[PDB]
Amino acid sequence: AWFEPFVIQWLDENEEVSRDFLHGALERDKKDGFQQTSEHALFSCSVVDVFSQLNQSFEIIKKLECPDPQIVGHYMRRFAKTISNVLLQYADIVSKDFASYCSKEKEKVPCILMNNTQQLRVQLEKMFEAMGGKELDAEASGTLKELQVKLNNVLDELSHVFATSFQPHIEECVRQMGDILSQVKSVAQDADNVLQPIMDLLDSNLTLFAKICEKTVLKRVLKELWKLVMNTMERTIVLPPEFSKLKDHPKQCAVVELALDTIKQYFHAGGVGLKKTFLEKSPDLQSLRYALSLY
Repeated sequence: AWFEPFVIQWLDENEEVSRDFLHGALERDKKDGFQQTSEHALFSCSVVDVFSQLNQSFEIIKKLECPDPQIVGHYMRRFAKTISNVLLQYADIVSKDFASYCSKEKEKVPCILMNNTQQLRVQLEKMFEAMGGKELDAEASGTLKELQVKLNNVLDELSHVFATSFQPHIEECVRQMGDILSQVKSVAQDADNVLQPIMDLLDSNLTLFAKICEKTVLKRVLKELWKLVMNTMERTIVLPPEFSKLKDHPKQCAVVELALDTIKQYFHAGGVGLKKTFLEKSPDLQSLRYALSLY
């Protein structure tokens, strides 16, 4: 009845309380160096704190047993906003410092972050069921479904930026490749020799992201890196200098043709990583093969 407007105040504070707790969860965790929880809990503590709190909140709102589902609906409608903003602010804090964490001097972090942003998406949808899922209020859920979409975008953005972190490096190696390659005038060893420059990436790195990323994280990052590798090759060896800011200006194509299969294997990672159906149908690959054909 008129209990409703009292409670809605609690809800207004809860947002504020929650919103303050997140800062201290993150801040506690940032200082600690964003350790993944275990070897299998691939997310760090900041993400345990924020949800146990948000779930406490909900627990108590439920314990606030209430008959009128037009009152209940309204509580959830207000709560939803809380979740959206906390997560959205977890989203944003993380995205900020992200580029700054991307030194392969302390390289675990970026992954644990992207990891956490996904662990967000997880526990959310998991909270989406605590509140009634389908039966849940219309306005409430609507703004929750909108939250997922926005988290997704964030994940997509960190993966892009994370991969991008590697771009100057890859550009140098792909150089060292075009050089070595040139020197050729066996085909299956020329491949190995040419690829030595970029092999560190393909091997240790993808191996690392293998171990530490989450399925959804590894995908998005790999997809990214594959694009970097593919394009940098295209521009650095294949395209005429009139068509590349990377060219500071044969039979060798074969080499790059088996190279590609090799690389492709490193991005497939025994099916841990990216799939062949995908790689076989990647425009950046398809575009590489074009360039290779024309030249």
